[PDB]
Order: sequence, then structure tokens, then C-alpha cells
Amino acid sequence: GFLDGKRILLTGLLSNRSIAYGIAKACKREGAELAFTYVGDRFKDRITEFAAEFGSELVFPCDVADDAQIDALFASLKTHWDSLDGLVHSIGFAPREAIAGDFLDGLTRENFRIAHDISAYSFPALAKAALPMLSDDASLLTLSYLGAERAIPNYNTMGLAKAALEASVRYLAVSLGAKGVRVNAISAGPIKTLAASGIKSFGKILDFVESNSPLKRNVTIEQVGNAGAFLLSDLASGVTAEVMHVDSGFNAVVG
Amino acid sequence: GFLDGKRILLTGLLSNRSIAYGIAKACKREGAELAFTYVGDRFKDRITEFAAEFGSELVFPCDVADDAQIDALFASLKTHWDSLDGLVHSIGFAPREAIAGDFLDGLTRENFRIAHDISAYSFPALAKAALPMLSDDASLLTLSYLGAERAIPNYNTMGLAKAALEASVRYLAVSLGAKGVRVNAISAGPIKTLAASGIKSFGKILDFVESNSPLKRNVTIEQVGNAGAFLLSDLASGVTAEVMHVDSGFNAVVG
Amino acid sequence: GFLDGKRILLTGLLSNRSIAYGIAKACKREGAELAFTYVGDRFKDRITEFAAEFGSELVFPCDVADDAQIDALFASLKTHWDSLDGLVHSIGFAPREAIAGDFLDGLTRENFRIAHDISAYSFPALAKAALPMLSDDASLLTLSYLGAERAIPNYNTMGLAKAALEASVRYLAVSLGAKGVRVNAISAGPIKTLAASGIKSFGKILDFVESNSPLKRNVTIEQVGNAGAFLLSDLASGVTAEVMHVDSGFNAVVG
Amino acid sequence: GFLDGKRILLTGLLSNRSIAYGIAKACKREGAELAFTYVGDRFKDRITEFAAEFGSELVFPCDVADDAQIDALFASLKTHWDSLDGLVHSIGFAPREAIAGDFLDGLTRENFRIAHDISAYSFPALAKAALPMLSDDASLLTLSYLGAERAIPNYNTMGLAKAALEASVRYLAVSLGAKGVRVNAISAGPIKTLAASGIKSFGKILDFVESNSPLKRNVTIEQVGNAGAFLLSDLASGVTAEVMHVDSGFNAVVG
Repeated sequence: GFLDGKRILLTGLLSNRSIAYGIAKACKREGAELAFTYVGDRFKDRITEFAAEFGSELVFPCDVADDAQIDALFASLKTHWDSLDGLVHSIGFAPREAIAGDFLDGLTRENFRIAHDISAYSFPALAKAALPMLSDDASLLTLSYLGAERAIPNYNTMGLAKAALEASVRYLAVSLGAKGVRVNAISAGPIKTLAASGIKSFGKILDFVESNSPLKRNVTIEQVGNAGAFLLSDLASGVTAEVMHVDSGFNAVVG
Repeated sequence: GFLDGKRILLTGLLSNRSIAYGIAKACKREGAELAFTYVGDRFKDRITEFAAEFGSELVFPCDVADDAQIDALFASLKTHWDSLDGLVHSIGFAPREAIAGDFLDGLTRENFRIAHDISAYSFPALAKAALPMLSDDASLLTLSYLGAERAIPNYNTMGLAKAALEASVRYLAVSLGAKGVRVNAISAGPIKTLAASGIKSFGKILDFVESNSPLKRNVTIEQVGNAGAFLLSDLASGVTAEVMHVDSGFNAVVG
Repeated sequence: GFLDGKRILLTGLLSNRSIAYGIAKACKREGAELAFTYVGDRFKDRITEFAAEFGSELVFPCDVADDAQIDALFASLKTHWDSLDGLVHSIGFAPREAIAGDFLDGLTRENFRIAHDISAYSFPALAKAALPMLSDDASLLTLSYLGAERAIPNYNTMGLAKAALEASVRYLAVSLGAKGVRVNAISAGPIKTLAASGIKSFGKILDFVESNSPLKRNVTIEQVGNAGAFLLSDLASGVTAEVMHVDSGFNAVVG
Repeated sequence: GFLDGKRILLTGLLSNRSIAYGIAKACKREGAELAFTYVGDRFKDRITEFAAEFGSELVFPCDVADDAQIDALFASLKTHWDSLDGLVHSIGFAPREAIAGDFLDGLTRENFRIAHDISAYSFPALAKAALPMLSDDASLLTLSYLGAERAIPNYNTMGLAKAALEASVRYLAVSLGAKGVRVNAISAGPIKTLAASGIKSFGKILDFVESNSPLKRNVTIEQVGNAGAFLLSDLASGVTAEVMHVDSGFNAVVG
């Protein structure tokens, strides 16, 4: 496949219904060797099972809130891989109140801090820790959402954090690009899945996308996955600092 | 003038050569009554002198790092003004290393935290504290820079923070707009002034703008000030969630 | 007012319920002297009445389909005004079928040609003919719509033409800016008025804007007019090559 | 390859040093069957040789200025292919004066007409003529340039036409998307090649991109080709109405 020989680390694989899982499947299909991170000892079993589905036994803990863990992640990975070709960043968090209802109601200094720390800072923090072992043609990919560009109900503090994240894609691309490393985001559409505890229902947005997007259908993790695999590959050697919409064209209409 | 009767609070007036001073002059010219914030007891004298130039004796301390000070600011202002019609947010900070040279060299969790806390969080934090006393036709204005949209050398962590700030303009506009309150930013061009200690030289960017902008000239604090006064006024009642470039058109070219 | 002494030519004033009429009222209020164009002898009476409402007897025919008429317009105006300070371009047309239903159904080479000729070409064509008599601080303003940026139902071939028009704003700004002349567009929201014969109903879009825009209200011709007067004035001396949304913030949300 | 079984028609292959040739090579490599258009009898030999390099004997005349030729193109193709899976539109023209020096100097009604007719209209015109034979998962791709988004020296009337072209991508995506057809553009960076007779030198822009782009290198036809092949493939099933920059990240910086 078009990722033959590439070694790729994926973060944020929490279930088989998420974008990271879709990206993992596409990458494995195209010949990549994969490794994964997890958060918390209780969930090592889960990620080991997921990794096993992709022929991988390389799983490592990494709470991106902790500098020491970010550093140890790449020290551990390096014992297996002398170089890293790809990074998929699918990590994001905000306290429930900061992504529900009114923007100001959920705004506190700590809520803001946490959301930006985990959802934005973590991407260039991982990039910086990985940098010495990155191959010259490495590709770093993060996931964003239209709520960074335009105000979407409930998205609130996460929209601020994703805007900072998309800016980090541009600054990272400049910092790492002289070496040859590319940095991009996919602005993904919503996936047809039940929203997690705390997160407001995706129901209305999913229906609205299905009815108004040019393709009249919601995007699937297979589609986001194939786009991600492309960006992680040498097929995309001319593409960097890009935020690519993989959303059935929804961003381009007024619904 | 077109701001007759409007009462406007301005933050970030540090010298007579800055954008805030230009906005203050235009607002006063058009009939506004003004009030100002300052940071640190040693500089109360300075801001009192500046405020006096605009016929104002209303000056208040506010370190936006401190929740208690943000709350006390509006409690104090309210003893003089039963309603607030305008807010100008011209506050921004990042540690020197986080806005010099390579993006990753200057990236630390604390540098990131501080830059986003002071430069992005402070805007909706002030808005939230002011909200009860805001008039129905109030207008909140912040200042941004093209480095939020595209990567500019040295701007680094501030580009991330300004991207979050511009997103906050959109989310604030939705939160406050039902009441009638407007929220906008001016993406200002660089001003012909010597960069502060720590900040890298503006020399190259100023020359590049003068040579490449459509108007072949750098923007002045008078021009940014007049645009700001417009956005703060009922002339701009149809304008919200907007990031208006006041930069001699520089954003619109490839130089 | 802030347009004292400015002499401004307005195109496209067809009724008292349109944006051009709103811009005319704001300009007159702020001290401008006005002149107007009309299309077709049968409607000279109408435009003379409208012009009279603004204290003007300066009305001139100009079918922008005809090069000779564009040239004669400024020859005629020059007999009254030795210099022109402002131009408002509110002209736009596409054949009914090219702005109804499916984009491809209404697409023909001639429909495309006409729409771009009248709606896009006419702006820089007028600018070029006016150029010798433009003051050094002149300001040229055109009107656009969100359908240039994103696909909106029924807008179809007009969306293509408005995209070309917004690009012309940028290229004109560079061409004319060395002299000091500014060129901008307002991307206006829909006005609460009944759509003309041939044009599809605005009903659904008006309701959607009222329900989803940050200000929860449709824009008015007074609001678009005041924004236009600002852009035409020296208050906006730092603003060029800009497409300013005056749309209650609607462009900035996902409704 | 990832285009196994796909049948793709390419326009604008004029030499082996152009983007279309790069797209053809990538498509052929990934398993596509190709067909080509040419303009003018004197150059049928040339395109037959190029097509032969890709294992194709399917070459057809098509001057997009002529409705009858656009219709006949697909009638002829249909005798060989019962369905069309891909279209690559790499056609563009403006009279020399309309893309040199000052924007207004080169502006005439006829220059404007021709540039928009050939460079913008031709894309949805080809799409409309092809529509009945398009497969449900067909993909239509056009080529654009940053001059559509921002003003670039000399680009002038072509910037207007490319802006209309990018808008046509959005409207086409909506028109064709219910069926399942995708429509995208690549905004390509300049290729290291000598500019054609009439076209101003690429020298300065090529140097500027090499020095300022994140990847510090100009894009190659191989890179644009691989990105094009991706967009034409089912890997990109979630991507439509997109303008993808393949330009070494140059669009994302202020150089």
C-alpha cells in the first residue's frame, strides 16, 4: 500500500467507533506499522486489544497533562523504533459545563486552561518531544472541527481550543518544515455515533449535515481514515500547514 | 459625534504611541466618555495622566491574571457608571522566548498557559464580569493580528493565542447577541514604533508592508482608532462576530 | 458629519427599500453631496424623485453593458464635479433561470456571460473610467453576498459572479492604492423585503437568519447604509481590499 | 493501485512539464484508464504521443469556446466508455495584456469575457455535458492558484476568473452531490518551469516560495499529481467542495 514501511503512532483510540480507529484501519491496510497510546492503567487491557486488531503489541501510557509522561512516551517508543514517520493526534477534552449551553456560563479560568492544555498544547508538545526521532519525511496529523472556524451551538470553549490547535498546525509546519516534516489537520464532520456522557446530543447536527451537505450524507470513519492515511503518506508530500475538510462538503454550504 | 453619550472602558493604554491611545482619541473626539485600566501601583500616575488627556479621572487597577481584580474592576466602575456601552481589550502577553525565534524552542506548558490566559481568556473573562451592567446596544472590541490567520516569523505562541481570541469573538457574539450586544475584533497592521524590550524588531515587517500593501503605507494609530470608534458605535449595529482588517489591505496580497 | 465635502456617485438605486437607498441616506446625513445613475429612459422620472429626496439633481443614464455609456457617465459627471470621492456599485443581474433551482439547469454560456458582465465586470469597468477624476483619498464600494463564499440555494451563477467581484476588490485595491484610493465590499445580509419578480423567495433565508444569527435579527438598510458611509469616509483610511460582513454576524455561525 | 478500474478524462496536457502530465502519471500508476483532450488539429500528433505514454489511444478534440465541441467530446468518449469516473480540468487562458502589469491597463470587456469563458465557465460546462455518463462515485477536479484568494502581481484578470472557478466548485458540488459525485479543486503552487510566451516570469515567485514556504521548496508535478489522484479516488469519498492547497504550505505563511 501507499504507507509501506511507515511507522505511525496513534493517540486517542478509545473505541472502535471513533476516527482514530478508522485512521488506524486505513493505515494498517496501506502497509503502516502502528503503535498506540492510552490514558490510565485500567484501560491498558482495552488498548492492547485494539492494537492487537492492527497487528500491534506496541502500547504506551501517556497522560498529556504530564510533561514527564510525554517525554517517557518517546523514550519507550524509541526502544522499538529508531525513527517515527507519523503521529496522529486525536486528543481533546473540556469540562462538561464548558461545552454545554451558554458559552459564558461554562467559562472559568480553570475550564479554559484545561481545555487549551489538553486539546491544543498537547499537539505541539508531542511534536517537540518526538522531534529528534522524526524521519525527514515524517507527517504529523491532528483532528479538528468546524467549530474552530465558525460558532456552533454547545461547542463553546472547545471552539477556542481548536482554533489555537489549527494555528499550531501552521506554526509547527514552519518550525519542522525545513527538515522536511509536514503538519496538517483534518477538520472532520460528525460521525454517526451516540455522544459520550456529558457531551450534548449530535442528533440535530447529524440530521442537519445529512440534509444540507453537498453529498447529503454524514462522513464515516472509513472516509476520515482514508483521508488521514493520505496526509500521513508520501502521496501528500506537497501538502503542509493545511486544514483539510473531510465532512461531505458541509463547511462549504449555508444550510 | 457618532459616539455621543457612549461610555467606554479601555484596557492596555501603556503609551501615547499605541493603538489603545489612538482608539481613545477617536472615541473622545466623537463624544464618548472614557475610563481606563492599569496594571501595577507604580504606573497609576502614568495612566492618570493619559486619562486626563481625554478628560477622564476614571482609572482602575486590573491584573487580568486575578479573578478578584476582574470582578472588582466592574464593581468600582459601576459606582460611577450605571451602564457600560463599550469595552476595548488591548491586552496581550507572552514570555519573551515564546515569541522569538523557533516556535518549538519557546514552547513550554507554562509559556503556553500564560500566553493564552492573558491574551485570549482575559477577553471573555472581562465580558462575563461586565455583562450585568452592559447596555443592550453595547459593543465589545478586541485587537488581533494577521499572525492568528497565517504563520508570521517570531509570532509563534502569540499566533495560537490570537487564534483562540478571534474564536472567542465569535462565541461571545452568539452568547451576548440575543441581548443586542456586539463583539468584534480589529486585525490591525503593525504601527511605526520601536518594538518593546524582548519583542523582536518590527523593522522588516514594517518595510515589507509599506512596499507590498495595496495602499503602500503602514497603518497609523489614527486609522486603527477611527475604525475602532466605528465598531464601538451604533453606526456598526449590523456588524458582529467580525474580524475587521485595518492594515492598509496587507492581508489581501501575496507580497 | 464624517463625510463633509465628499462627493459620491451611487448606482443601483431602484427603490426606497434597497441597500443603495440606505447608503444614500446615511451619506447625505453625514454631509456628502450625491449623484445617481439610472438605466432606461422610462425610469429617469423615478431616479430624479429619489435623488431629489437627497437634495440632488445630478442623475445620469448608464447601462453598464455599453462601453460608450460608461465613458459618457463620467464625462457628464465631470461637467459638475471636478473630482469624485466615492463610488457605490450596487448593480447585479443574472437571467432568472441562472438563479433558480439547480445550478446546472440554469447554466448556459450566455447566462454565465451576462451574469459576470453585469455583476462583476461592471465594477472595475466603472473604476477604470472614473480613475482620472478620482480624488487621492477616494473610496470605491461594492455590494456582495455570502453566496460568493459558500454555496447558498438558488444563488447559483450569481455566486460565481460575486466571487469574481470580491476578487476584483482585491486587484482594484492594488491597482488604485498607490494613488491612495481604497476599494472594499460589504457582504450584506438579506433585507426584509419581498423578492423581485423572477427571484426566489427570501422568506426561508430571512427566518433562518433571524433565528440563527448572533444578533437574532435581520440586518436593515440603515445598518448596511451606515457601514457603507463609514467605508466611503476618511474614518476608514486604513481599510482597503476588505470584504466586510454587515449581516448581524450570520456568516460566523453554523445555523 | 487506489484507482483500479477508474476511467478518467484529462484536459490541458500541453507538455510533459505541466501539472496535468503529473496527474496523468500518478493516475496511470494507481490503475486508472485514461483519455485526453486537445485543441487544434496541428497538435493531435503531440497529444497522441503523450497519451501513448500512459497506454492510451483515446484522444479527442475539444475547444471549450464551442458548445458543439463540448457536446461532441462526450458523445465520442461514450462510444468507448459507458461511464466516466473522473474529469481533470486544467484549462485556463487570458489575453497577455490581461495578465501583465497593471490590472486596469489590461482590463477590457472582451479580455474579461474570454478569461472567464475559458477559465471558469468551461469547468461546469464540461461537468454538465458529462453528467449523464458520470458514475455515481465520479470525481471532478479542477486546478486553481492562490491568486484567486489574494492579489498576486500580474495575475490580474485570471485572479477574478479563478475566484469564479472556485465558487463553481462549491455550486457544482451541491448540484452533483445528491447523486454521489464529488467536485474539488487543487490550489497548486508554481512549478519550476519556464513561463510560456506572454506570461510574466515565475522566477521571483519561485524563489520567494522556496525561501518562505514551510517546506522551503517548490511543489513538483509529482506532488500535485499524487494529490490529484487522491481526490479522484474513493480514498477521498468524504471530500467535496474543497479547495486543497498543494503548495508546500506557502498559502499559510506571511513571507
